[PDB]
Amino acid sequence: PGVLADNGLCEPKTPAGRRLLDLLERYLPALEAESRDNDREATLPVHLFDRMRKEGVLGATVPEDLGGLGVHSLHDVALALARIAGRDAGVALALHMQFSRGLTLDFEWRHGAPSTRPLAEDLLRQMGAGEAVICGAVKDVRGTTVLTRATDGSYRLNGRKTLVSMAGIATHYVVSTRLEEAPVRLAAPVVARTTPGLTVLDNWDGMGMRSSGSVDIVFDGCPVDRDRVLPRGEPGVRDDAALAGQTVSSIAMLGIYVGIAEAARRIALTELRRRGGAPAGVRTTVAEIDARLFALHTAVASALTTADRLADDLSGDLAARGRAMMTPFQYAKLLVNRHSVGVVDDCLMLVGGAGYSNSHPLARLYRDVRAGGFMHPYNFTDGVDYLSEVALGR
Amino acid sequence: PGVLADNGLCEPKTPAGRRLLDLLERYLPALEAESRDNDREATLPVHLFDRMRKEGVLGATVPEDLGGLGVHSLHDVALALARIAGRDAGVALALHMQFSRGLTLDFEWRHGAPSTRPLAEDLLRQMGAGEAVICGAVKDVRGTTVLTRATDGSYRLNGRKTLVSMAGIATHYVVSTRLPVRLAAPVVARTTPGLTVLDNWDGMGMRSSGSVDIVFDGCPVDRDRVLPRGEPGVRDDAALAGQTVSSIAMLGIYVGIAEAARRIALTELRRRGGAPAGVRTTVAEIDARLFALHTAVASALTTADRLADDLSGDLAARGRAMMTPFQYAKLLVNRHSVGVVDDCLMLVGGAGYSNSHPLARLYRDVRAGGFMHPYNFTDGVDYLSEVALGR
Amino acid sequence: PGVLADNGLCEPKTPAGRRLLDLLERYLPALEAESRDNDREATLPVHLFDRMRKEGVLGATVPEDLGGLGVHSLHDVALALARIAGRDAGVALALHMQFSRGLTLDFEWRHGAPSTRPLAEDLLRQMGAGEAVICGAVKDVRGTTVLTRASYRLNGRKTLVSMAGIATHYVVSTRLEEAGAPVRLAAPVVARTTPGLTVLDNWDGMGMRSSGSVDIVFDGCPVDRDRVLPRGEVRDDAALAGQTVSSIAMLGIYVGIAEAARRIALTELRRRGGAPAGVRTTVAEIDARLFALHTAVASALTTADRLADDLSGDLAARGRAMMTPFQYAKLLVNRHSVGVVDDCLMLVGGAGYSNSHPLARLYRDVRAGGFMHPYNFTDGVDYLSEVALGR
Amino acid sequence: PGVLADNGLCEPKTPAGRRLLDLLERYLPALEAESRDNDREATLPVHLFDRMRKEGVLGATVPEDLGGLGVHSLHDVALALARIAGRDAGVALALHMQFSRGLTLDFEWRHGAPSTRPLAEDLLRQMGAGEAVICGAVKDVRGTTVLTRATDGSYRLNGRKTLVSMAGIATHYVVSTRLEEAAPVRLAAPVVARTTPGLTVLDNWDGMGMRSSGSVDIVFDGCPVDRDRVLPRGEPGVRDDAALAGQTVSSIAMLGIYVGIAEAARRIALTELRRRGGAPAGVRTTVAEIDARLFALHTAVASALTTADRLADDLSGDLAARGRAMMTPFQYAKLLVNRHSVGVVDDCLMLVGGAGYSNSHPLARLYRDVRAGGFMHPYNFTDGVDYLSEVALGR
Repeated sequence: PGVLADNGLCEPKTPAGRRLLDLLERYLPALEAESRDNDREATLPVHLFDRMRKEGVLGATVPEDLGGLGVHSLHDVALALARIAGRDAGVALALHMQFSRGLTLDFEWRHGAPSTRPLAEDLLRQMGAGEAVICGAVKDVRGTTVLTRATDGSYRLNGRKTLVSMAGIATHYVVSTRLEEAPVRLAAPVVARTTPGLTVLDNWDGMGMRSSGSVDIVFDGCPVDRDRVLPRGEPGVRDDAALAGQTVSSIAMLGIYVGIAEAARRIALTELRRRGGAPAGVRTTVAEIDARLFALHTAVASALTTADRLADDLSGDLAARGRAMMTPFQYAKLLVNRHSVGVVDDCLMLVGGAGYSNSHPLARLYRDVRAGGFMHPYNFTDGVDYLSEVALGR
Repeated sequence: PGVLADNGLCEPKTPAGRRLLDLLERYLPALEAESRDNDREATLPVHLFDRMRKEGVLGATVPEDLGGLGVHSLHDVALALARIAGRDAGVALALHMQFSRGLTLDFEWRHGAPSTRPLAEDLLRQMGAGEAVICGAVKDVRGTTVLTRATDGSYRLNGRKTLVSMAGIATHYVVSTRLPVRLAAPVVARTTPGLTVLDNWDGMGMRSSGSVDIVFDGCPVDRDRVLPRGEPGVRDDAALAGQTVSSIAMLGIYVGIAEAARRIALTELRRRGGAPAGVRTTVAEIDARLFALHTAVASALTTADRLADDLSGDLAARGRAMMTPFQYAKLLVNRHSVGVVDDCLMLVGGAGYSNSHPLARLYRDVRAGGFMHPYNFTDGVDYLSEVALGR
Repeated sequence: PGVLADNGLCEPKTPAGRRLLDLLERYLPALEAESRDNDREATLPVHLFDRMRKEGVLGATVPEDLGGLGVHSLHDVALALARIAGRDAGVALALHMQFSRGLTLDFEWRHGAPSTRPLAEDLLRQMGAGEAVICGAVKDVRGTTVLTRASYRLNGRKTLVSMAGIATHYVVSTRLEEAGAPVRLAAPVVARTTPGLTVLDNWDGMGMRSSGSVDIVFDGCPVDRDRVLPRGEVRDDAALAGQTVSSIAMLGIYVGIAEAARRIALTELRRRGGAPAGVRTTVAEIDARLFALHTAVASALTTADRLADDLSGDLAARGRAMMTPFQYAKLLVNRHSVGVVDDCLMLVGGAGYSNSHPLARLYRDVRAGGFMHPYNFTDGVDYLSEVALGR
Repeated sequence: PGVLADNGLCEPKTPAGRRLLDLLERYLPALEAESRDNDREATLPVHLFDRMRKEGVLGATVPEDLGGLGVHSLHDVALALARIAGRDAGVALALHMQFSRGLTLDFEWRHGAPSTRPLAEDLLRQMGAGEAVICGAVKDVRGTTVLTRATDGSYRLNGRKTLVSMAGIATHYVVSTRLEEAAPVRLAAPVVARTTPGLTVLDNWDGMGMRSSGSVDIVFDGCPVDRDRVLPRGEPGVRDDAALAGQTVSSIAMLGIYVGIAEAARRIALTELRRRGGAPAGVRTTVAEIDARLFALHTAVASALTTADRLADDLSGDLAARGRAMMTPFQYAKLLVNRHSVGVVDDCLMLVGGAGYSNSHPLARLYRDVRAGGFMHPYNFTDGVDYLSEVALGR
């Protein structure tokens, strides 16, 4: 079972969560069997996603009322991602897109602007039904994404977004973009896969996370309904309450890297147990590996707890609610990006040359684990700015 | 308030615990005021202990039935120690001796061999009353401690123990010793003839903790006060549960120290205005490690508190299950608390290097943890690799 | 020019060395142009090796008398490898096979058993002429390589033999059990054209992909009665000198990779303008580590070059005296080059994570070091503690 | 002998250097004997300094022509300091004051403004003779040090300097200060005799380590300074990268001290472990790490010292770039030492165990001594980052 800990991401807190892990169990052997291939080929395992969608799994964070599995716990979500990542991190990183979207919409449905509340409800039932599969398209690429107002009211959308995981089998896209008018207001409109002007580019050549299908999407005069635009604030002038949402949609991903470090450790320990007597060099590494794992497990589970605590709690200063969620998140992230990578490095050096063959799982794991560092929010540079800002007053 | 965290030692879990922190609040300004002197002098602040003993504090881990404050939570104990250590770590290190003893006896009282069960009950009431003050004397010094039978029956005790904190103001001593060679921990009163307390405590930090040597020279021990428990060498993993309970709480201290150092460093930097590119990183790093410490520690304590009473199931495995998290946390703390303090120190600058300055004191204080059994780094590694590799 | 240092691998010490770097200069732009493809394909750049062999480069460590370039300096060899590795580390790792073989034979020619002395001389002229291309085949794979007495027939399988793609000969380290009286070890030279010899194109490394580190299976290969060199069987510390000479230069490669990574990251940051508080630290750390690597490595090379010819004095201690600095430097490199590259990568951001991007290639390439014998970390620890603790 | 390395601070490069180590040899056993006391007392070993001064050692960096020992090599100076620091770091930290001053004045004598050149020559002879003992007073303390012009012309000096090592037994002080007037605001380092009226030496040195070094505060209260002893060099705020060369020469040698401390710590830890017999799986690794880091320190440091020694005299070429070219390797080395010497000591301490933690025990002294370097300008971590990133990023 590996490194165990109380409040350290080992068992699910909620029975929804429990149900979800049980469902995953039947998919894991397949995920694992296919992992090498999907990695070599850089190929999203569409077939397995079909089975999962049909067996209710892509509906996991969809409330029970709307036909989903009603997993509301970021802890449990993270934990589920860790299990999957144990077998294939690419795939987890993709399911995350769905799972988090569930939650982010589920908040909108209960607490968003009265007008958008039913659209949220719509998409949620669609996800529960196995019909809708939603990706966020966030990162612009050398050219900012803009939608403007066409002649008859209706808006036309134009831009290019990069690193959209799971976009392979997407049916919708929530596209964060700025809108052009005096005022410059920003928005995240829902856009169907079948929208004319939309092309999915298969240019995903990542060193790891290859099975995740993090492809680019170009929008070229895409028609967007007058009603599907959700204008929320504006660029530059940022509000700390936005940080709550920002937290909810990324935090769960940390389970992935814990998952990878766990997997690497498992492989390395069995390998060593299979050699007999243990040299003075390895005892130390193992002890260090496990100590770092424990540090990861607990640091992460704590941040998740904080986030789960304020997930619904809306009373109190909103700006402070954001900060209060984001800070533990960013601490844990800083820790994971340092330690998961070290654990994997050390598991690799403990196994030896065989681990360096690209076919070998450790090789895959070493390439996969380095992905976290890059993810916003935040990389190290921003991470420092944010966390020093919070600490020093400004 | 510093670095805060859910399940990270910030607030007490139990109302006993909450009551305890409130009591401590009135002592802290004094503790802090005296810290520099008590440190320079290497002098246990006996006067402040008197007040605490009399205000019920030294009976914190004594059940309510027996007149104590009924703090049963290692989490809350640890947290209390962290607050105190914020102001003076030596003192915490000493109070730990009392607090942990409370718990260890409290277990004996409910679960120990039927014979010793009343002796436990006695001492507990005595501590609750502010009458008894108990220290463990564990580490032998170049010569193992042995009690033999005075050819009648009654036993005479002979040996030397080192680094016994709070021994200064002790009334009793639980003395782990070997007597097949069977091993035991008899209670021994301060007033026992043949007992000398040596004031030879010259540690680089934890100076106020009075970790003095005690020599026993043919000390009379009642036929009834000997508690023979197994034998040295052949170890049982269930012993690890007890071993865990009596040390784990100490980890709060180093968290306490790191927090303190952080507080100092941060206010100092705030007071400088614009913040150079060097410091932003160090601050971010400092806090991240703090967050890691808080949560890693609070987790181990949680595990410990969970199995504290839970006696059903394999006892060997219960020990392991408590000790392992403890050792992981301890490995982390010994690395990171020291780092945090180091970094806080470099952040503040030259001034921090004056012995009088609190950082200096803190930097010397923090290095103490690494040495504590169980376990240091070498044993730590052996244990944790053993658990991991099967053998 | 990157991080510069006196006695830190920045300029060549000998004029042979200087001549060598100048030759390389014309190949670098091509090497760099081809690097992505050669990497994606996992394909040894045979065409560029032909040009280099013909332009005298593969004879760099072949003495002047025998028509080679007479580069005798490990420092300079290392430095050369760093330049090349700057552009493609796979390629460097391949050329190393040639350069080191140059030196190892050149030692044999002057100091080896009188009998083998002309064979050495032969191969050396061959390499200088651009005719011979020599790989060592060292690592057995799940089954030890053995030659027996039929003239001898050779049977086994060797793995990770770089440059074996375009090899003409193979020195094959193996143990011998000539159908008679046991048991001695030897490194016979074996021609590429020998019947029973198959080169397997199964090189699927995560990095060092262009180096062609393929497997060679020998199946009853005929070896002359005269081409067998039986050396010992129980290890001797004087072997460590040879062992050192043939690997130490490789450390240049990782220095090369770290430098490359740094260059890329820095230009990328310079191109962004204002520099956030997080990056100033990382840059300072990156460069400090680089300076550490440069100087630690150049030092070990200096020690190796000092004892390269100096044969007077205790031979066992000569080995130790070369190997120990080597192992320190290797311990440092395998830790720091990887760190510098990790940090350069995180400084550049997402784009660095695209397999096509040079950083991604550099990140996968750099990890290779740690596996290389002698020594990995486990053995590395055993050796360096053994030397330190007496036994 | 410990961790050995070619170009790693093990033997002296020059015969003046060799001569200097030999002299030191007779003082080491005494230094070591007194180290615990001098440390507990926080007391500069004045008596031993007297013997050293009289045996010529305090004029080690004074040229032969002027009756000193003519040690011109930063490598060898650093190495000497490493030997001494092996026995008492406080002391080394004080001698450094003398040795570096020798060099910095030796540069002035040959290459400073034609007017100051004989003053330099004066002080050098004085140091060589065992008569003069010169400390730098650099760090202001909550109030900047200023000298103004007394209506007559002659200047009166006013301020407070901190952490001036060896000031205990000082005869002169070079005092870096700003001179504010009329503005512009020009800066200077005038020589000031110990006996100058208005000068008080405060014995308030309570460091956690380096306790024997006598790093006391000096307050100047309207001290009379000759019209001729003021050396006005540029002005604050607007810095020039050629100043970096001087700045390097006067601090770089100190790095030998921390190497010295780490080596000492290692020696103690290893003998202690050898004395225990069989070696557990935990220690093998730590030893291996300790030694690797020592090798790293040795070589990193000796490299920077070589760079420094190379440009010490070489004045042709871009002066601004000469400074940078010296200071950068120095700062790299410093960043490594402040990290690793502390680690090596930490690890040696954990290897020895509880005994090490007794304040009387040498490790305890060493652990408190080693942490001193991080604080030394130039540069601490914060500035170090700033400088090093500046050089790397263009600006």
